[PDB]
Amino acid sequence: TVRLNSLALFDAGKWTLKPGATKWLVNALVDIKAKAGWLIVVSGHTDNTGDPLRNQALSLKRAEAVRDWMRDTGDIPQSCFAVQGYGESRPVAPNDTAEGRARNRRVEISLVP
Repeated sequence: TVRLNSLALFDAGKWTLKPGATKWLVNALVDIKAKAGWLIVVSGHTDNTGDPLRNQALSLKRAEAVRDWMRDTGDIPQSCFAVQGYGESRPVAPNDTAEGRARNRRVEISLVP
């Protein structure tokens, strides 16, 4: 069970959740509340645009922002989460295309059935 949240959670270059994000975070929290028993793995990813070191750092900061919301706004213990940043290292689509690049800019939430 993997929930893919596009980066329409943050403004360009930012790792602070933008006001509009709440709508997508709440549907993700409903799915989390169903399968909270096991590990909630929050993984951050970017495309290849920019520096790979900076993009790895940014992807982790974005994954931490999503966990913080789930933890504080969703009232789930810190212990229930695993957060990771992958940068440009795990693409879903190839980065040779703008459509591909857009698909890679995401924060994923992994749950077990």
